[PDB]
Amino acid sequence: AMRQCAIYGKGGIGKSTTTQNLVAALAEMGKKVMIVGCDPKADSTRLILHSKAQNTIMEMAAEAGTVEDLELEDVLKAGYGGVKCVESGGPEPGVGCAGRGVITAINFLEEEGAYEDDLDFVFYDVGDVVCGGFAMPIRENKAQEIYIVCSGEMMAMYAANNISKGIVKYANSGSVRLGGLICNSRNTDREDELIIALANKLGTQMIHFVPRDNVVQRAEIRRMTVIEYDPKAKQADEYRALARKVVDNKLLVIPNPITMDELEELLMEFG
Ligand SMILES: Nc1ncnc2c1ncn2[C@@H]1O[C@H](COP(=O)(O)OP(=O)(O)OP(=O)(O)O)[C@@H](O)[C@H]1O
Ligand SMILES: [Mg+2]
Repeated sequence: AMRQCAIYGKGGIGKSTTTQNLVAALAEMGKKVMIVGCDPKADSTRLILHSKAQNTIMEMAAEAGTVEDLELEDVLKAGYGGVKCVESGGPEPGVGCAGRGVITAINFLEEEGAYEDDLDFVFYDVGDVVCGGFAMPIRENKAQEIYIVCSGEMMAMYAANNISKGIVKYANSGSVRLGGLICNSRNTDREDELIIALANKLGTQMIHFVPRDNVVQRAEIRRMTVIEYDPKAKQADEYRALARKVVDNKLLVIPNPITMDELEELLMEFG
């Protein structure tokens, strides 16, 4: 049955490249997936759809000026490995905040019957907060699992710890949990020991260390994932091991965050 996962983490650390490459690896082995992009600039489905950008629900509900008058085939397009793609977007030419844009997007999907019988995973590519609008990708009938993409810097780790605070302070005792820390590389073999040390302190795991490799940039100027553009690359096998690890994961925790006194100690021990 449908496991609903959501990717959180800091700005610019690699959530949409890790999400799309993980999903491509999942589709390659047989899993049936839907990516729902929860970012104002539609860029969560480009490497799967080979699109310039996908046409958002919030640019087909203000364009068509609807209330309840829009079709699912106009926002759910299939791409590589048969992955289904939805793009929420913001009121990006309009006015306001995103957040709520995700709410009037997975409610649309629910109403239009997008969550079908043979779907294995639904990945939401959200942002930096498990609060309100951006947390209804985590509500009662929604995502059970959260994976935080982070790295060796102070601000990526601080973001992981604060997202983790938002997960313990998820509304009422339903069941939104932390599945692990995906470390997206930036240094060498001391950075992985830093993320493992934070993870053990939060009560999770570093479910995979993703290397920094230029094939990623080569694949995406060509609008693809590394699994599609270059299946035999060592990096492709990195997202397939992350994909295997997420598929077998049974360590959904209710995290135990550290104080800023403690994160500074960990960071001081390293850089
Ligand atoms: N493993 C990697 N190897 C090489 N480059 C990478 C890797 N992971 C991410 N990148 C690159 O670093 C950048 C970060 O990726 P991306 O923009 O998808 O992160 P993001 O957190 O989703 O961004 P945002 O905060 O805007 O939502 C991109 O330019 C991407 O190509
Ligand atoms: Mg992104």
